[PDB]
Amino acid sequence: MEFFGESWKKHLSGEFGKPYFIKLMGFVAEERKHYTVYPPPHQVFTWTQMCDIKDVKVVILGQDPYHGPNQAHGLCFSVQRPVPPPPSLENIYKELSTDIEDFVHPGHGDLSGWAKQGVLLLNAVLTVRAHQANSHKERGWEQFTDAVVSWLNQNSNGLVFLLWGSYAQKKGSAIDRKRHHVLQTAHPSPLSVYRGFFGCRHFSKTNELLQKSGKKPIDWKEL
Ligand SMILES: O=C(O)C1=CC(=C(c2ccc(O)c(C(=O)O)c2)c2ccc(O)c(C(=O)O)c2)C=CC1=O
Repeated sequence: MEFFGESWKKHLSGEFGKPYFIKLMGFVAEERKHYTVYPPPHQVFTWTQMCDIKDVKVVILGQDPYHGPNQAHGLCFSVQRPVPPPPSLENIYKELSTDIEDFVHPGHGDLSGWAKQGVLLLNAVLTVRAHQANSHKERGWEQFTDAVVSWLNQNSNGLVFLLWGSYAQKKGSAIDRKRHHVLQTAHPSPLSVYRGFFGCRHFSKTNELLQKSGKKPIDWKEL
């Protein structure tokens, strides 16, 4: 379908004709008739547009999109200019400031620079009704993003999965740990950031894992 990266479409378009996905599309379409639904249709699949599916090297799993105006744009945790970084992303930046040498908080919260380097920023649920968190849960999105995680698990090699919080750790609980790397900690949200996220050093740990497997590390400063 429209706005779906070609290499991603080549491997995942078998989901589109399945009954669960057809029903999911009808629900989202009906929701957009009566409510503002985030992100806009052309940004629901931004995570397929930043790099080829075979160039993915790091996977950060999220839950729900941001539900405020101009926030969500199809990459988890990210916000387009000139929206200020929400609290979870500010804590991510704060951890980077102690984890990565000379990291610079750029002021904005657009994580496209990471996505183009092969950092997949995948929410488990890809739409949300405006101002109503989790409103589109359990409608088909989870099964679809499960298929994405399952494809990467089976087809890629040496990925680093960053699983922050209980929801993400469950979604990635079937990842082959002999084939891929799994780092787990608390969610960077202010509700849980002091429960393990601060000090987790996942970003430097990710690059060491990448380099040891002969892959180019992420420049977390390139934003
Ligand atoms: O701060 C806002 O404005 C805001 C924040 C959230 C999230 C949230 C959840 C999953 C995500 O994937 C993302 C993302 O894509 O960044 C963000 C959130 C905030 C506090 C929490 O505690 C938890 C939690 O515990 O799971 C989650 C959602 C809508 C919002 O409007």
